[PDB]
Amino acid sequence: GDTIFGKIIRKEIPAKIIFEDDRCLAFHDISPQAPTHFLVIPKKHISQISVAEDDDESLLGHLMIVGKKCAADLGLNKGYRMVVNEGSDGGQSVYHVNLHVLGGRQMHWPPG
Amino acid sequence: RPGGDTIFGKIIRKEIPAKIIFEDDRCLAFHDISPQAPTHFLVIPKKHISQISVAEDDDESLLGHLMIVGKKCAADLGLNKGYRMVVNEGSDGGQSVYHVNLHVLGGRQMHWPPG
Ligand SMILES: COC(=O)[C@@H](C)NP(=O)(O)OC[C@H]1O[C@@H](n2cnc3c(N)ncnc32)[C@H](O)[C@@H]1O
Ligand SMILES: [Cl-]
Repeated sequence: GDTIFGKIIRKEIPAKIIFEDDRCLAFHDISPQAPTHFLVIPKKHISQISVAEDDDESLLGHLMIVGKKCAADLGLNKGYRMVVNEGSDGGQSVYHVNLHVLGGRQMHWPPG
Repeated sequence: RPGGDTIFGKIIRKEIPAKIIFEDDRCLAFHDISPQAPTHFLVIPKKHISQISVAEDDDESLLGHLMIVGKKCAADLGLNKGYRMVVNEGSDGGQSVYHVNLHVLGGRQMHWPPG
C-alpha cells in the first residue's frame, strides 16, 4: 500500500528536498535525530529491505552513493552514520525502503 | 595484498579467524567479535574500499550486494522480527576499521535514535 513517502515522491505534500534523479529522492527527515538527518529513498516502491530482489542491487547501492554525495555536500566532513531499518525489531517507521544518513554530532554505540 | 592489511583484509585471506556466515567472490559475512545485539554480523566487500565516503560510482552494484547478502543472511539466521543495517563513516560515525563494513543487528528490539 501507499505510504507518506509515496506522497513525497509525487510532490503531494512538501518536504525539504536535497537531491532528486530519475530513480531516487533525498530529503531531510521531518523528525531529525542529529543536526543533519536525511533520507534517501528509491522511487520504486520496495516496502522493506527483506523483500528487495537481486535485480535491485545497483539501485540499493545508488541510494548509498547518493547518500554519501549528499553528506559531503551538506558539510559532514567529520563523518556520519547510514542506517536501514527492517521490520518491528529494526524500528522501521515507514514501509518504503529508506536509507537514513545522520551526522553533525558524535554517533554512539550501540546504534540503538 | 588482495583485501588490504586491515584486520578485515586478514580475515578475507584466512590469516586471522572468523565465524563466517556466507562467502562469495564479492563479499564476506561474518559475526562481530563485540556483538551489540543477540545477532550481530558484518558484511564486507572483498575489494578494499576504506570507507563509504570514497566509494566510486562504479561500486554501486557491490554496495547493493552487501545489502542483499545482509538481508539474505539475516533470513537464514532466523531474524524474522527484523533487524537494523548500519554503515559508519569516519570519526562521527564511530568507524574503527577502515574497510567498508555493513553491520546487521537483530534478535532484540532496536531503539531510536540509532546512536
Ligand atoms: C568503535 O568501533 C565499533 O564498534 C564500530 C562502530 N566501528 P565500525 O568500523 O563500524 O565496525 C567495525 C566492527 O568490526 C568489529 N571487529 C573488529 N575486529 C574484529 C574481528 N577480529 N572479528 C570480527 N569483528 C571484528 C568490531 O567489533 C566493530 O563492531
Ligand atoms: Cl525506517
